[PDB]
Amino acid sequence: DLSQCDREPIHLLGGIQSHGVLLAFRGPDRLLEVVSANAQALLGRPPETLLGQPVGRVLPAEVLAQWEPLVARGSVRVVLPAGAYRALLHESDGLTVLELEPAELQPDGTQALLQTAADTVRALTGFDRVMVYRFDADWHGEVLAESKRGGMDGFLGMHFPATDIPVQARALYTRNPLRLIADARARPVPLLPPVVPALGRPLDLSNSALRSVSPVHLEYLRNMGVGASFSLSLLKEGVLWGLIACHHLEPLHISHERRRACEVLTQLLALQLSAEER
Amino acid sequence: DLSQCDREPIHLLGGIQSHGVLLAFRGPDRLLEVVSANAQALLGRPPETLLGQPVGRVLPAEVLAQWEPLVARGSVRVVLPAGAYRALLHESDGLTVLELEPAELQPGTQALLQTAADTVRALTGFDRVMVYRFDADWHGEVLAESKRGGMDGFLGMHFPATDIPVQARALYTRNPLRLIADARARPVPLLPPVVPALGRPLDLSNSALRSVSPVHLEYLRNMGVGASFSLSLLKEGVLWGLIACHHLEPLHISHERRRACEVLTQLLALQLSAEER
Amino acid sequence: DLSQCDREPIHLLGGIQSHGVLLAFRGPDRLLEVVSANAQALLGRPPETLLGQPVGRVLPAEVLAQWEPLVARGSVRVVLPAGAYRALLHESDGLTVLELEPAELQPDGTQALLQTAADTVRALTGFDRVMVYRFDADWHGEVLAESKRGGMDGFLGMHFPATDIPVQARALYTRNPLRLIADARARPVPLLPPVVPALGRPLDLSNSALRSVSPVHLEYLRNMGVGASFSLSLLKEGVLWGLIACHHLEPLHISHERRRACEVLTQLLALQLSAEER
Amino acid sequence: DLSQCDREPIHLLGGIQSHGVLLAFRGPDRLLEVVSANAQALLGRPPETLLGQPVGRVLPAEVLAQWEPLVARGSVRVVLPAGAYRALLHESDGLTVLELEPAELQPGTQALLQTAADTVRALTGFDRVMVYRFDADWHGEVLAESKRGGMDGFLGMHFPATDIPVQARALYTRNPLRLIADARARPVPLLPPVVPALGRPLDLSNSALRSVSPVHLEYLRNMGVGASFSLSLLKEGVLWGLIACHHLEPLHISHERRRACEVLTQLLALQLSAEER
Ligand SMILES: *C/C=C1/C(=C/C2=NC(=C\c3[nH]c(/C=C4\NC(=O)C(C=C)=C4C)c(C)c3CCC(=O)O)/C(CCC(=O)O)=C2C)NC(=O)[C@H]1C
Ligand SMILES: *C/C=C1/C(=C/C2=NC(=C\c3[nH]c(/C=C4\NC(=O)C(C=C)=C4C)c(C)c3CCC(=O)O)/C(CCC(=O)O)=C2C)NC(=O)[C@H]1C
Ligand SMILES: *C/C=C1/C(=C/C2=NC(=C\c3[nH]c(/C=C4\NC(=O)C(C=C)=C4C)c(C)c3CCC(=O)O)/C(CCC(=O)O)=C2C)NC(=O)[C@H]1C
Ligand SMILES: *C/C=C1/C(=C/C2=NC(=C\c3[nH]c(/C=C4\NC(=O)C(C=C)=C4C)c(C)c3CCC(=O)O)/C(CCC(=O)O)=C2C)NC(=O)[C@H]1C
Repeated sequence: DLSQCDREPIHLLGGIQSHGVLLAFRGPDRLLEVVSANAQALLGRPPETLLGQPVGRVLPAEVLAQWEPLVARGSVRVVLPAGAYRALLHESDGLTVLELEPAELQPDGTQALLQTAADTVRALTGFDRVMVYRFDADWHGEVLAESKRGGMDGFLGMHFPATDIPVQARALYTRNPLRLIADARARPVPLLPPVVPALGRPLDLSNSALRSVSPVHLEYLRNMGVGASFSLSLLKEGVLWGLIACHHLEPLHISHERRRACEVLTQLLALQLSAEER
Repeated sequence: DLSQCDREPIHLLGGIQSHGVLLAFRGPDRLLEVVSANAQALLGRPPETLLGQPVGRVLPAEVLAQWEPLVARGSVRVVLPAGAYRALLHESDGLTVLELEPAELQPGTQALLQTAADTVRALTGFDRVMVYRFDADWHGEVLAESKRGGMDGFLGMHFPATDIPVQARALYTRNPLRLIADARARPVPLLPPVVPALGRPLDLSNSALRSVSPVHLEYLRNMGVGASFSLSLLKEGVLWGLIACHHLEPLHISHERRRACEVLTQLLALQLSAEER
Repeated sequence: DLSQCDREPIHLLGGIQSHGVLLAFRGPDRLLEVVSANAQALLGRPPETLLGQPVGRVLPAEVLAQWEPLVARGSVRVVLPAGAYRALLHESDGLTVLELEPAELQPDGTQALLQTAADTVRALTGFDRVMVYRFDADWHGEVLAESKRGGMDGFLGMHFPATDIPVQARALYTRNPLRLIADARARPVPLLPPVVPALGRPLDLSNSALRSVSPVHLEYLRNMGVGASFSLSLLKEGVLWGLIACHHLEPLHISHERRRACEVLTQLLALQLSAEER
Repeated sequence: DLSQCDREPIHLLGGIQSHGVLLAFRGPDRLLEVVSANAQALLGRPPETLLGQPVGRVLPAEVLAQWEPLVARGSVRVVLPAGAYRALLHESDGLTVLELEPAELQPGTQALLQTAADTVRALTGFDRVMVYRFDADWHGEVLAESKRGGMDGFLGMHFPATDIPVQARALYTRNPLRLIADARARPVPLLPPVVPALGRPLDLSNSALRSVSPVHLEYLRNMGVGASFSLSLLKEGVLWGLIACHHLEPLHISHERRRACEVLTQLLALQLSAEER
């Protein structure tokens, strides 16, 4: 292994991916306590200025409009002057975290089972390459199926993720079905303040959609020429069983409809993997 | 996974330990969706009856009294006709989960972990306290021991090697304190067996009363262990080790000394990291 | 104040507590220059006889055995015919001071932080009462937390040590983390000779474990019915910040393991008090 | 404490005054653990290089020559190629600390303190000498003054009241003599910034070269003070007062007259106590 990074607190890196914006706030006043340093391009004020403020005079008016279904359902589509956005709400460290990400406009045998899953996910995402790993007893990911376009750069990248995926990464994969790295060549954006005063550490990004990625893994994607990477967790009876990894040589937006279909497919596959016995 | 029992979804077992009571509810009406089957002795109605009801007409009034700091602080002590209780609130699967547990009434590196072992044994009063440090294969190595004179579980410095599954280590990372009040007690099922909105049992990752894997409960019984109380040692937010306390019978620890136990794990986490930078 | 005693040279009283024995010696011959008047019960010769002698024919053979780790580490446990003892070595006035004290046998918010410290120390010592003082800008100790057994003689002794703890006492508390008065009803033992010839004054007992206590404070403990008193200095960034005072109505040996855990706790607390800013 | 600067750990500032050099080492190998950053001009190697080395191959040979009386007497004069030096040895934090400072070459109660003031001004040659007596609130009261004709720091009988912090008075109690050679000079940092074995800087309570609190150094500069030389007046081992000498520029005092200064403080301590018993 590489113990120097297999103890990496990947939930505490204090950064997001640059295509979105993250805000966090506590209390009934809804006072901003965390804000990504890139937030001015979307919110019209400098981040150090927005700290301390209630969200009512911080969020764009289009978001505050949909605030009720946003709390109810945890997500809502909104149309900002900057374009279409997805808003996503979850709870963490006692803070309510708000993530804004660009969206399209809305105006007017077991190997055989996993092979069809591979082909199905590649059809839904359009990504060049899709790989399905199954974890063995040593938690090595075994390449079990591949779907790919004809004539490929990333050849047969059938190498196992061996003494590989650290426990903290597998724990996040268990708690989140979908993980998107929009562009491995893009730069992470730091969260402000660097440590949350109430916590003595950075905000926990375990369930954050925009969570920046361990540099060691981002470098592994870049060496492969991978731009976008989109991953689906395969659970069996609530336990991590495998991983579907989609790699595309450049950014390629997937869109919410086909992302949601991807997650439903992981739920359908979990049923099929468990019910095969009982 | 890591064998016949290391694939166990220990967060989804659907039970609590029998010394406490758990309720869960969604929505602004606060409609009961989850209830432990033992709840009648504390709430005065059958659980199958309390399902569907708002909490305002479900919880005892002493609890609803302190409901503001209970939501505010996440915990509050209350005095019920049955005696003193701790109420504990967290969110899970979109439900807000309330746990009621009885309480008393209210009117070098090896050397550092050696003192930690002696400090925890004095705070808990438990017969034996062990400090494990996890190596690179996530095997726990016994690094310090504090224990009373003349022991039944004498010198247990046998390592937990191909042992503590990832799901257990993940919960040790997310919760600083874990208490098994009595390994001879029986788990109490949560009702309904699967949450209708979820298709599975309520996720008990952050539950104080979460029941115990039958295989580990059986291993505790074989040792003559009654109570088991664990403190997670984190370094820079990553699981580093475990302080495991074993007692031959039940022994209440009490909130003051639990809270002192948790502060010590925070103090120790500073010392393990700041030792470098 | 009481200026008649707030200039008391409490480091120069020339006495020890009666439960231990103190020896001091200079030079490469290691010639006894200071000896407590109670030393015969442990060493088998009269103190005036042991003066001038090298330690090789003065110390018990069990102590001279462990002399190497005693110098190396500053402390060592030894088993004498009289029972188990702790030996403690430090330097003072150019003399090397040796203190022997009985030991058990070894054969086969900020207020919330200080409240847990109070409860933790009471658990480690077993003393009836534990009080935590924090010093304000006038160096008054403010009672900030209390841990105590149910149903108490020393009620709520929440009175501040006000125009109180003299500067010389606070200086010794800064230089020593742990201070034990084994029994406030016991009698101090004089050091011989009454003044050290080389110095023109008594041996400086600033860092002595057995140092006898100012009579005015010993009388204050007795009036409270206090037998044992065990104190821990709280430092922040090397400066005296507060004091944890343990009082027990009778003698109660604490034992080295739990004393050492007590001192580590004061070091851990000092980190938490300083790092809270930087 | 006693304000924004009266909590200052003046024994832990991690610097020395730039006119001298400090080394510290532990163990029987005499391994360098502390070294002032200015040490190369005197020892001929970079400080970061000398760390880890035994002193026998670190100190100049003239110093190791006199090493027996240096350990014996605690001080010895040596003649280096750079000129005459004083070597000074004491123990602190388990380290033995060696300080090198340049030296010249060697081939009623008010009335008593008035003569003491005139005696110290003649011994030091400094422009102004003040005698403070501490009252019961540990405020220093000006009790006698000796000074040259026509003064810049004319008649400074303003009291140091809510002033001299406890940490400064504790060091005045433990050291009879304190010299600030030049308040316009710059402190030299000790390397490494914290002692690895200690988690903090070396304790400089008994160091001759110990640097000065920035706030007090700035107050000296505002007065046009270059050199400052202090004598502690003890009565029965307790701090009683201070003789403070101020000079508008650096002025070496020389060991003979420093030693005479210290003997006078001992003679005065006899007279202040024996006046009763
Ligand atoms: C230092 C820790 C390591 C590590 C971290 C890591 N891997 C993740 C997902 C993942 N990694 C791989 C394969 C590799 N990643 C590497 O860095 C290397 C070698 C240098 C390899 C061979 C795979 C196949 C996967 C599954 C996802 C995929 O694209 O296939 C993650 C989580 C990333 C995230 O989404 O946040 C982390 C943190 N991987 C290691 O091998 C070691 C070096
Ligand atoms: C089937 C899975 C296994 C398993 C589950 C498990 N262990 C936990 C804590 C823990 N276990 C041990 C040691 C053992 N437990 C066993 O069942 C056996 C062998 C039969 C051994 C040797 C230790 C030392 C620890 C640390 C805690 C302690 O008391 O010392 C837990 C979490 C329990 C909880 O709090 O919920 C689980 C789920 N342990 C395994 O070894 C395999 C069998
Ligand atoms: C004449 C000097 C005084 C003095 C000396 C003193 N106090 C010490 C510790 C300590 N004292 C108190 C409280 C009191 N001590 C008293 O004598 C009186 C009044 C008569 C009071 C109110 C406290 C709270 C503490 C902290 C320790 C504790 O048990 O709480 C010491 C050092 C003793 C030692 O360990 O050597 C000295 C020398 N205290 C004064 O108030 C004045 C009278
Ligand atoms: C922030 C802490 C303070 C402080 C520290 C201090 N004083 C020392 C000796 C000393 N100071 C004074 C008078 C002053 N020093 C000041 O900074 C100020 C105001 C800005 C005043 C009025 C005197 C008279 C003395 C006695 C020595 C002398 O030269 O007269 C020392 C020790 C210096 C040393 O040798 O290391 C310290 C650390 N003094 C304070 O008044 C407050 C501000």
